[PDB]
Parts: sequence; C-alpha cells; structure tokens
Amino acid sequence: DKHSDEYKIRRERNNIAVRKSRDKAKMRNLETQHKVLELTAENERLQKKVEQLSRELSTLRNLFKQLP
Amino acid sequence: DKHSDEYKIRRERNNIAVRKSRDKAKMRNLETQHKVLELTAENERLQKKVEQLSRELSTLRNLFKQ
DNA sequence: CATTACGTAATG
DNA sequence: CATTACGTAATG
Repeated sequence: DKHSDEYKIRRERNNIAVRKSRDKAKMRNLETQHKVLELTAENERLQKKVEQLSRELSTLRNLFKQLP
Repeated sequence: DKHSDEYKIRRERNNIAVRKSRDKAKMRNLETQHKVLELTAENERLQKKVEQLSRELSTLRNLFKQ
C-alpha cells in the first residue's frame, strides 16, 4: 500500500500542497502585520490633524472672549 | 534509538511543548487581528472628529466674507 | 487540490 | 523547555 506507486505520487502532491498552503498562511499573517503599520501611520496622521484643527479652533475661541 | 524509556519520555514532553507553542502562536495572531480592529475603530473615530472640526472651521471662514 | 491536527527531529 | 522545517493522514 505504502510501496504502491499511487501512494508515493499521492504523498508527493500533498507535500507540495502543504508547503504552498503554509506559505500562503505566512503571507496572510505578514499582510495583517502590514495592516497594523498602515493603520498606525494613518492614525498618527489623523490625531495630528485633529490637533491642528483643535489648536486653530481653540486659538480663535480664546481671542473672541478677549474683547468685551 | 527508540523503544527506550529515554526516548518515549522525550517525545511526550516535546509533543506537549509543540501544542503549547502552536496555541500561543494562534493567540498572537488573534491579538494582531484584534489590533487591526481597534486601529480601524479608532481610525473612524478620528476621521469623524477631523470632519467635525473641519466643518466647524469651514462654516466660520464662509460666514466671515459677509 | 487546500486545510489542519498531530507528530518527529533538529535546534536555540 | 520553545521554535520550526518537514511529513502524514484525514477531511473539505
């Protein structure tokens, strides 16, 4: 059964499919890791934008009250 | 090599460690995908603030050219 | 073919 | 002990 040629071919093909499936799983993990870095960078960009608008706004609010 | 008590025990212990190591890997992967969902949720939060501030600013500039 | 539990062995 | 390449077998 294990010395039959059909078992040997069967194992050859599955071994190839296993390697391929494990390597695609790696890549999906790397992509998810890449996503964390993209969200983090865009997150940093967005809070700095919020901080700019917050400043521009708060600056104005304080000078408006600055004149009865 | 095998059939020895030495080898049977060594395998029992490695098998336990493998299972542990694979379960811990599952969880770090789980954690990483938890992180994308929080960065995504926090992203949407920050976008909506930028938009609210942008609106508040923009209405101001427009009303000033009267 | 693709996926995954389970195991072996080499290795840090 | 923990990690990982490599393989087997059951299964979708």
